[PDB]
Amino acid sequence: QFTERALTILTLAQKLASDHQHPQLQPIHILAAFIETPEDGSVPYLQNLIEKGRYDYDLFKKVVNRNLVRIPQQQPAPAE
Amino acid sequence: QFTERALTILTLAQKLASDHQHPQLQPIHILAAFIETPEDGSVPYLQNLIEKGRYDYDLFKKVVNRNLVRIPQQQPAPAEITPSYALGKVLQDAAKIQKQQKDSFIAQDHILFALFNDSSIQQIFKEAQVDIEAIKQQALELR
Repeated sequence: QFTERALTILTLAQKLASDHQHPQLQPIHILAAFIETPEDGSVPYLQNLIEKGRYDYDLFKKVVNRNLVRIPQQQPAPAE
Repeated sequence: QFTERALTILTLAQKLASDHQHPQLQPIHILAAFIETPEDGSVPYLQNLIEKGRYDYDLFKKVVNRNLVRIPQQQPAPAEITPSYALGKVLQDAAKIQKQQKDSFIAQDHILFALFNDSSIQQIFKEAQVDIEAIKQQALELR
């Protein structure tokens, strides 16, 4: 399976799909989970493989958030 | 009856209606109290029952700001006419919550709960479930 770091983040993605009333877990949510928080220890978001790769981590966050807002809703029980 | 925090949130709902020139107080104004400040420490705004629960605080922020803009500008004299049955009910429900929670004073969380339990986005522009359990979890883990 997944490591404790990856499990934490995947668990978060699953949480986010249910929090957002979305019918499926999809890369939008997985990426959202991989935004995590402002802590620099967030290898997925701040000291990541993208920012040190010369690409804007804020950009990817904002696009994912635009996606999360626009995904169709379900009255929570149908989520995931 | 109320904690100082609960009184602050309710008071802000009332005074924000005065500042925004709004007539009868609505659930919208209590929601306005919730998003009254940028301080993250304000549970009603960023370290929220919404944000750490199920939904993006911005979703809710825009519900409220959209609604505050939507409500037309009134003469200052009626700007906060009355809580009416609407806020009466929220405060009474906050008291019902105290009874359920065995809490000696009304918490700002009881106001968050009671308002959220009664409330629904009034327009198609934003949607969110009143995720009662998520908001309770986050309330219970704080203070």
